[PDB]
Amino acid sequence: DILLIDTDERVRTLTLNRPQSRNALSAALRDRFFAALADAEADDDIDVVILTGADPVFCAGLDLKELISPRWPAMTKPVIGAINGAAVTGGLELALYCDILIASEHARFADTHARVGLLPTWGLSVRLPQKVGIGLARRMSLTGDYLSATDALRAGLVTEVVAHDQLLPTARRVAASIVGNNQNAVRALLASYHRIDESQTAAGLWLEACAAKQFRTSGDT
Amino acid sequence: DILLIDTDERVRTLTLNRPQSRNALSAALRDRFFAALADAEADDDIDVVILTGADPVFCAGLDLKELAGQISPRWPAMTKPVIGAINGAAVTGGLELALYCDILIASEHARFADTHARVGLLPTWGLSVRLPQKVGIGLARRMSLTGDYLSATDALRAGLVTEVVAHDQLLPTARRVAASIVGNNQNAVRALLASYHRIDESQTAAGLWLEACAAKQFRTS
Amino acid sequence: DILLIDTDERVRTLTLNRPQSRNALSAALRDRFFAALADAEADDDIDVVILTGADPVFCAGLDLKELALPDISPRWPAMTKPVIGAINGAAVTGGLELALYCDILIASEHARFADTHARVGLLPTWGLSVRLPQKVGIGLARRMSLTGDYLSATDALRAGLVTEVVAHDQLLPTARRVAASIVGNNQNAVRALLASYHRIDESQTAAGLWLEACAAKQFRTSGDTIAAN
Amino acid sequence: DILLIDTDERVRTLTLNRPQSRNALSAALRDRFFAALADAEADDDIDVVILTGADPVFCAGLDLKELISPRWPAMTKPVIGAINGAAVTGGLELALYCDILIASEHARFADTHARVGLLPTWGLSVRLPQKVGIGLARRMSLTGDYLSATDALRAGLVTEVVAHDQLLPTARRVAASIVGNNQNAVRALLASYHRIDESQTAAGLWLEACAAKQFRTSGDT
Amino acid sequence: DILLIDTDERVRTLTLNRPQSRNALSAALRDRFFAALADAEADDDIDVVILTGADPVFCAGLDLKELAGQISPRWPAMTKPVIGAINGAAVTGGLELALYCDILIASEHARFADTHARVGLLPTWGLSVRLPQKVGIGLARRMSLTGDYLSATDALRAGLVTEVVAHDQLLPTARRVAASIVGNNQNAVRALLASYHRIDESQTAAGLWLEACAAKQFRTS
Amino acid sequence: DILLIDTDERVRTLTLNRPQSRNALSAALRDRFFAALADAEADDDIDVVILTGADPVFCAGLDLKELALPDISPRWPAMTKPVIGAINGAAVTGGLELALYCDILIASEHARFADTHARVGLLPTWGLSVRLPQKVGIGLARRMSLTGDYLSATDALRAGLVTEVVAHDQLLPTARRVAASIVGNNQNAVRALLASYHRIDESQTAAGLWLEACAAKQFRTSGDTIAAN
Repeated sequence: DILLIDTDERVRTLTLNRPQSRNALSAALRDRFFAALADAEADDDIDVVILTGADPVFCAGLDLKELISPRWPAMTKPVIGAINGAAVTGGLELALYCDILIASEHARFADTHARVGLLPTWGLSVRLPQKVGIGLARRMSLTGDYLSATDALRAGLVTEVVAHDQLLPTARRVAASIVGNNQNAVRALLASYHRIDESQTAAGLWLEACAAKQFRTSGDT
Repeated sequence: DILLIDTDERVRTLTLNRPQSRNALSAALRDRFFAALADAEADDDIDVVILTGADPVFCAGLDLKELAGQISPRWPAMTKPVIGAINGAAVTGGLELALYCDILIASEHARFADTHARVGLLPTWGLSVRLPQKVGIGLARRMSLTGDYLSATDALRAGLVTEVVAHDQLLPTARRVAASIVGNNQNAVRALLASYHRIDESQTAAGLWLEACAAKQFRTS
Repeated sequence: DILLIDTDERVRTLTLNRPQSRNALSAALRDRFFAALADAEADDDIDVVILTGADPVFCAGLDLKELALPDISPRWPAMTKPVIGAINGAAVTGGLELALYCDILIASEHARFADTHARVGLLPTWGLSVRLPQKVGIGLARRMSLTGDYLSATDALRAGLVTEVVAHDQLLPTARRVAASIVGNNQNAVRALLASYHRIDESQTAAGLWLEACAAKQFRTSGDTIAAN
Repeated sequence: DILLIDTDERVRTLTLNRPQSRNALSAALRDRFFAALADAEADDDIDVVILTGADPVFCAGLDLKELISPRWPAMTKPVIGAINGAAVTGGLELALYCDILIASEHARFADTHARVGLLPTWGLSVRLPQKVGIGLARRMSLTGDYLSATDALRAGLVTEVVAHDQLLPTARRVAASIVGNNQNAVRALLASYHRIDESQTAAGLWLEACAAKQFRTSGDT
Repeated sequence: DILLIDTDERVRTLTLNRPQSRNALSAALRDRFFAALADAEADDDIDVVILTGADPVFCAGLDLKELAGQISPRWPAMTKPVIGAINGAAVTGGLELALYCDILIASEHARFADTHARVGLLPTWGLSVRLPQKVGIGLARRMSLTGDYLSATDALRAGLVTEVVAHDQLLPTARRVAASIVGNNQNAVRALLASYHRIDESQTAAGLWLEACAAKQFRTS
Repeated sequence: DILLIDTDERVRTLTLNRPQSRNALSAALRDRFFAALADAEADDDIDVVILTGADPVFCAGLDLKELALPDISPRWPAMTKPVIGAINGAAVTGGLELALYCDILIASEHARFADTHARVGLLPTWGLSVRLPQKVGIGLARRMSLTGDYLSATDALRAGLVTEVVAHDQLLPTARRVAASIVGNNQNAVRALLASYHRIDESQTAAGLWLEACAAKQFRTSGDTIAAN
């Protein structure tokens, strides 16, 4: 019940559904989510994944009341992020994993890693400056403040800002455009994009992971 | 005829001229254009090159009708700035032509699109590398997978073009920018741009190689 | 006096104070500025640094009056404390490179950005050819570098060069508000995260920074060679 | 008849067989060779490829009397090079593609690209300094002189130098060691090695290809 | 007991001490060893660290028997040179321990091997990156796929170890090298090594990330 | 006189000629050597350059007698013509870096290699921390750098640092034979290929070279800071 799995015209929709916890990523939810992603990639009759949250929050990150390794699988099928509300810390990283982002007017983005005293391990310190710019990323990370939907459109984090009631329709519309194209070309091309992006981000992703472990180790002392 | 060549105040203007074929890059036009670029680079009496198309289309890409009866990169190393005056639609191969330019200035009528996935080809002129680097990851992947048009204003918002002007002011604006460059220290200008090109390829080389191998691999199947 | 140094609520403000010379970085000012940054990094009572200029100019670059073709090495030290650049006016050439060094930029409505290296006959050595396209985009950086024309505050905003454009008298207060909410954070996590950001950036810009320096060295060598004949 | 295809205990042996042309790589031989490689990778009951030449020459390179693009496919199965004799220019590049090299006492290595007035396009200028050292590679490439089997062992180009009659037995012995191991681990590990090597060589491979095209273009002038 | 710790003339000697388990890295031994390294790095009265094993085995790798009843990298950033005195077999995980050292000196009895493919695991301590970088591509891939032993002299020939000495001269030789380092300007020594480490990771970071992802991906299946 | 310049069969030989000072690179010698290389690159009648030293030493490095902590920028120019290093004797520190700059090394039986940077209290600026491990291996380079001990000609041979070790009186003749068979090649293809080799190497060493320079700048800064107190 914590993850809603929908299939509609070769589009797989994943909805984070723990709204009483701001859709926080518990161990059970993380397990089911990444398994769902792998299930979609293996599924021959699925072409596009849409990622969204149950209103009013997208994902507030990992469950803090409950409590690490990167688990997003290698995919040839596009994941569209439909950000219905606040994407915070761990949830911001989920959004950064996506190929295409689409925001509601009510979407907000924040990185509170430094506030809660933990260092990122899901590529934020690489992908955030990559997709919003260096200056803004450092401002977001160091302050912990919210970025607005309009500011996210101006910075390039999202491709479009739509009225709340048209978030999911807009996402299926883009998804339909992808399903209409040559699938083999689409997947080979996306695979190329991923491969190229991987070549550019790999060194940074390793440096992030080192900084995180060293911070944890230094903390234990 | 298919390529018009003008010289004025140390500025070399190259105009794609197959309006009945939407300035599509035929074998003939390619050989002229790339020979024309080498001509300008070798000419000390030339400091700035302006690339544009005959109205209303900039370049519809490669002539895929000619290929139906029958593509490594050929853009030569240059120390002279190439200004793209995008007068209309720059699609697929024509988009890559635009991506090659150092500076892009758009008409109100200018629009951009990648239809590689519609026609079952993978790019070989740096699109999967230059497009994300110039319009952002999210927007680039949305353009490549849907095949939809990006407008002039959205190209301005995303950083693809440096300016959007009234249609009859397109080339006057381009020649004005050119005049500023022609106004500066040419040794410094050429040494600086050479450094820019040097630094850029130090960052895109690996990606360009991966794009090429993906294309070859895809052609093979 | 040519450099104003203020401390308030764990925030160190550095003000370039040669207004009669448009805050041009003379030899004496470069020595004191880079010394000031090192102090801030070494001072345990400092968490955030604010860099700004005395009105109406932020910084017009190197003092070209007081200097064969001048070769100037980069001196900006490694830091774990964030540096906020409050761009109050014109940031030109060398001053533009000072701004690109900053972690966070906040622009006045009067802020302007320009690169006149090609116009005076020198190649950059403080990271411009690497950082400028990194932060404003490739097309915009090359247009700026080759023309020498000014980039406005609002154009800089949509390009990503600055995070915010505020009314002129709100510039410093905005810079201090951002500083305060950084100061209000976990300082171990802040400095560990910024150190990480710097490391990742360094691993991405190193090759470029070297190629810039070589191109500069190679350009000065020709210039002297030509001049001596 | 120009390529000998052998299958023995899950080991696929490819023998270049145009000894009257020093096993030169004609168009027909290149077509059959790379198809053979792809056939071996797709073959489920094949674990290892052994590459060798018909005595007394390994491969003298491309057929010059007859007359370009890299065609070596992505593989998860190990290719062992059994160098029976002279590996020259194009043939040296074939040897450099292999995962493991084993030399006869009669094996020799030479790069005559500069002598015949053509620039390499199969990774020599990247892989040769990678596997024999920078100083030796530049000496080989600039002079065109032969490298001895013993000097190749001292430089790291080959892993072992055996008596001529034990070249192929030694190769099948190593091949048998690989067939004896966990295949899934072996292939995943080799795939990792290839991926890592690709990240380090991609930028160079693209720069080589550019230098080659620019040399061809400059030649036409 | 499982890890002996000696201090002599500003040299810190770390001796793996589970000879009944062939110095296999159990959970206990790992925690001691990596804590011991952090101790040495923090101690200003220490300039050089010597890593060695209790005869006749250096380190048989991780204790896979302990794991049978139940592995991210943990080697900390150091400005002090770590000398590996390989006294015997350095296998798999123990090989990676050796690969971490700045300087390797081998006994006549020292031998090296990678059995990751025999036991169905993929490396996580940098083997697929450091092994090829230190013994060459061809030799590294032959070692990883066959699981065979590389001898001391062949390790000397390939560049893995800087020297091979008589067995009773192993540690005297190591302390002699250490004494030369202890003899130099320590600020310069530590600044230089820090630069070496910096430059090295600038070249291996991407590869280390790829190794980690390959391991995780392989574990997943 | 401190630099001997010979031309024979399209081969330019450069001989470091300060034997009484172990061919130490003084300010005057550095100026003339790097000027000589540029001439060779510019001379259409030259195809190959040979660098060697007057016996018994190849080069003992920078003249430390004639010089706060000295900062020396890299000056080795971009070249499309191969440079053969005929290592006749000791190549120490700075002289070691001269050798690593060469495309091809040929060692005398008397050739020795050492790095004494750590011993005299300076960090390298001519590419040692990047090129030395690139050409002799990581373990061997670090052992060399941290100890300052000598590497012998034959040990250098098996490590890959030199392509060949010959009898002393055969050194130059060997270097000329290699040169002659380069000269006997297609000179367009030779220079296009070497230019390509250099470009690929540059794209692999740039980041490292920048990190070396920063580490050196950062080390000198501390050294002066400590000394001034």
